[PDB]
Amino acid sequence: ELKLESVVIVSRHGVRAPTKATQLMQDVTPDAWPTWPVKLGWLTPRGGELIAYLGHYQRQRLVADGLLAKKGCPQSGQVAIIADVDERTRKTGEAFAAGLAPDCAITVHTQADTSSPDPLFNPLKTGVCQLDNANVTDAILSRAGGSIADFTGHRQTAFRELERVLNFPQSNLCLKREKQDESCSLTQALPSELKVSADNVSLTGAVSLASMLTEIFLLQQAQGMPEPGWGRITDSHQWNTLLSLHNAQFYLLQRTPEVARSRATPLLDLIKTALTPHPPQKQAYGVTLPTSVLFIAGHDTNLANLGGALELNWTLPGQPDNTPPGGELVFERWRRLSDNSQWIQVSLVFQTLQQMRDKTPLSLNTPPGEVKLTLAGCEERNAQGMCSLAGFTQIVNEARIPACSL
Ligand SMILES: [Mg+2]
Ligand SMILES: [Mg+2]
Ligand code: NI
Repeated sequence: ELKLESVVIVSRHGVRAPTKATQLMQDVTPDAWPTWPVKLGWLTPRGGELIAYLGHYQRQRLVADGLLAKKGCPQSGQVAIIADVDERTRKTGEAFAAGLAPDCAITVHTQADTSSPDPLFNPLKTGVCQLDNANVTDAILSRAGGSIADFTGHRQTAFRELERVLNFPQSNLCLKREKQDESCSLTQALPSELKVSADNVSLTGAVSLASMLTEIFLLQQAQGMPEPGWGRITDSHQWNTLLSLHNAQFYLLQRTPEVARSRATPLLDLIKTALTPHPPQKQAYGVTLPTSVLFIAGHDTNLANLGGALELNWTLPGQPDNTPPGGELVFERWRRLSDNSQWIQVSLVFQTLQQMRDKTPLSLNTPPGEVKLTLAGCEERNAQGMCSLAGFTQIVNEARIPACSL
């Protein structure tokens, strides 16, 4: 028997409109990209509704776990929400509060200035710290198989799948090539290189374009749009093949520990603060920690960074995107009653693509997907695979980068 004492949820924001619409995306397909109901990068109403489903589900299961009351609003900081400054993250926090505790108006805290980046969600972005250029380069290239040419060489079945969905042979980038005595290939038409600077890593060309476009197809599906990918994505094998290109870029750029440890350090500190038993104390964002429930509205990069830094690996059954809209990395502190010891469990909770496509209300009898994770570095584990509080504490202390803390 274990008793749930605390939960921290790091969530990607919900479904949002594509953040840019470029000439290159026009040039790789003869077809017209469907337009979205909100501004570039904003949360869609359906995106908010899907988040509220997770909030409602989390209320049900946390009531069943005895952590929140069945009726009424949580009292005095029992639930806290922090969100990145972006509209889509702020609105994700509002949607989660609306599902978790409807009509309770739980405050969605942000940093003071909502017009500039919050270093909690990436300390490299405000120059708190810097990447190690040489070491990051070598690390990403090794994980790519030794070169980006080697990386794309194995993924060419998936690139051909993307070309079919695009009808790439009939695109402007194809047809305006000269001459035509040569076949059309995304990877060869758009050579891909790794670019590393003190504040960012990125991939150029086909690799980054493919990661973006396959995510757009998935967002079209989750948004309920009539025919994602111009109706040329027709079974789950095709979805899994397409999104493998997106997961592969995040594996290189955001999971690689030489990037992830730095980029995740502020979130590691906040998470460890929320999970550690201590007298309640007002801290960052004016939130009092520890408390019962902390929900943090961030981004796919944050999920990937935390997984890379903590050595948490996952694939999501029925959800082709490893870092899907509204995907939740769920940290829990459990007290084992046999000796009143403290234990940390980590999970990935997510809506399957069909649960998004169908706008399926979630509940105890229709739950989201959930993957139980293990901290690979943990040396002190209980019968349920949880890491001891002290073991988890050492892992975070070893994984974090002190220069990157706030
Ligand atoms: Mg339970
Ligand atoms: Mg406040
Ligand atoms: Ni993703």
